[PDB]
Amino acid sequence: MENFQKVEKIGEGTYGVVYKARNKLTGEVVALKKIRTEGVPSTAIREISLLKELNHPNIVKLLDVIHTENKLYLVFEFLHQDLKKFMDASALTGIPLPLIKSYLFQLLQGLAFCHSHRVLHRDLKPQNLLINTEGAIKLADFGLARAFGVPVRTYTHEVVTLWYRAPEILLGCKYYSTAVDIWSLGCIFAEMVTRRALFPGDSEIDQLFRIFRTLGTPDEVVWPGVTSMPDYKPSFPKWARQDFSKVVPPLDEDGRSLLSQMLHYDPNKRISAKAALAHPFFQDVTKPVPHLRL
Ligand SMILES: Nc1nc(N)nc(-c2ccccc2O)n1
Repeated sequence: MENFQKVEKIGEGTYGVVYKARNKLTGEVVALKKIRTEGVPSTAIREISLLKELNHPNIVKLLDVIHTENKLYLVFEFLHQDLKKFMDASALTGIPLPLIKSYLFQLLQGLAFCHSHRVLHRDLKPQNLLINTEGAIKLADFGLARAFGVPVRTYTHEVVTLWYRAPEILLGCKYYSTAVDIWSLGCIFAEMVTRRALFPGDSEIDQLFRIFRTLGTPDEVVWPGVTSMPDYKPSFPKWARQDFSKVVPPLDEDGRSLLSQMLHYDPNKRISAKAALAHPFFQDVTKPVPHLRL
């Protein structure tokens, strides 16, 4: 659009490509997400438009929902770096625990906020978590899955990230809950700590089995109703559960306890964002300044 002097493409998401752009007139720098065709659901436009009203320090502000020329663009406030890039940049030394704690605490505040407003993310991953020089971290692209639905393949063909998908989704549950976001965040927490993805599945079944090999194959005792899930198969191998001390070393017991509650199989037992904020792990939380190289 001629309203911008486009700076560059900065990444690609499940629901569309993201660009950095500068308003030729206002000079404002923003993130522009181009949503990908038939007739563009009218239901979704109003739903996504309602997200412009969300205001929280830990949620990337949705400035505008542009529906012109029969195209859909989301205009977001711009942050300079995503968590995936920061984790890669911090891979040699690791992100200091106080910063990991600060980021997790903030992310839980953002999730607690969205969930209380009946907004789910459903596709949380390091790539859509953004950070700034002031130590803040924010979640972007909330409520897109509920509004549009869910693709399967990108026009550019990009290996969809299954690494952060909750088990109930992988087992074919049709009715997601806020618990799926807690699961994704738990996976991200683990990754910040170990500097390695927790469950790096290559396929949907490999993703599920990686979860099973670590947390044990779920059964009716730990997850009532699991054997009746749409894609559950009695033929699934039965793996014994591992110890978290082996999963996220050298995280302390407060952190392991919190992570274990975020990774409960049963969405109904999985800790809520609000309850997580009260966990002892956050007793000494602070807000450190990250070492950001832009
Ligand atoms: N890959 C990526 N990189 C930066 N620096 N920002 C974003 C971004 C994505 C959505 C909303 C706001 C944003 O800054 N996305």
